[PDB]
Amino acid sequence: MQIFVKTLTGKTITLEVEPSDTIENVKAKIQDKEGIPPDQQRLIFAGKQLEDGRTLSDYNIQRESTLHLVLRLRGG
Amino acid sequence: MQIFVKTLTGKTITLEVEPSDTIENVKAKIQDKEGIPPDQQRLIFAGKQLEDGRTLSDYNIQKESTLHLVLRLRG
Amino acid sequence: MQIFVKTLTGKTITLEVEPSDTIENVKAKIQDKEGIPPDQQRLIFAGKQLEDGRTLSDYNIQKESTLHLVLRLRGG
Amino acid sequence: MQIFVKTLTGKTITLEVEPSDTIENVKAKIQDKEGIPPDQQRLIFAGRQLEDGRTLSDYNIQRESTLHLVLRLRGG
Repeated sequence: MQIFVKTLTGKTITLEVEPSDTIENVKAKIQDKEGIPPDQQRLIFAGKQLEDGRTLSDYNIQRESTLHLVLRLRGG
Repeated sequence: MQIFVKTLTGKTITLEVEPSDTIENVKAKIQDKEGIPPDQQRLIFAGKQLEDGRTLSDYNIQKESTLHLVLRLRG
Repeated sequence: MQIFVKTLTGKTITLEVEPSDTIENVKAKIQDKEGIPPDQQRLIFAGKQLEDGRTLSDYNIQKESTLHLVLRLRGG
Repeated sequence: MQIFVKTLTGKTITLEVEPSDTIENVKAKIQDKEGIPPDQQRLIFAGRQLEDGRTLSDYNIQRESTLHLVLRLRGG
């Protein structure tokens, strides 16, 4: 299924995922499509920060759902 | 001065701040107004999570600027 | 009816409602007021969570009653 | 160390625990001291529901800290 990942600055990317995928996995896909290290990533759904161990099913994330990406890097 | 803190769900609140206010000071004011504990908060500007010991001016956040608030039940 | 929905952290949210208003409706008004997604909230009264579907009248909730709000983390 | 668990109805209960005790471990202690099944307990600290797999030290709950307990309403 397709889902959208957006930053608060406007960048939007699409990703083929499964309801069984973990947030960690999603982060890895974001790394392949955008080169952003998972460590500097923070996925958000419904204003809540997401934890890596859970799956998209757990958060009730359906197809074409939009996930928000925020970067986290020391100093900037 | 005043700045706005918005959630990704529609809510928006205004805060009276000073360029010299740190991010943690802003979290404390959000707590005073919304009751959200500062450790559960994560403030965002220019697409990135801000750091506690930094001031608003360090990030060039000015009057009427907009910060976004996301929650993190750190656990 | 003006009731009060209070978080355990000191925040009070007043709301106009009616005896026939069901639980999900109260959550809807809560969203409009504070933006918190309805599925994200757990309403409390008489020390216990209020189930989806019953109205305020089914719990004898009346004018100026106080309901506590807490967020369920698993999906909110 | 001691910590206090309080219900919204005013029931206060003292528990003996260790910082490394999991929320689930704490619920077992509540059941043995009060008879409430863990599946029906919802523990809270600073307005947020605690995860069963995490420990008290994870939420930095220390000696004499106070938690909240709301019951799982199956039918009322």
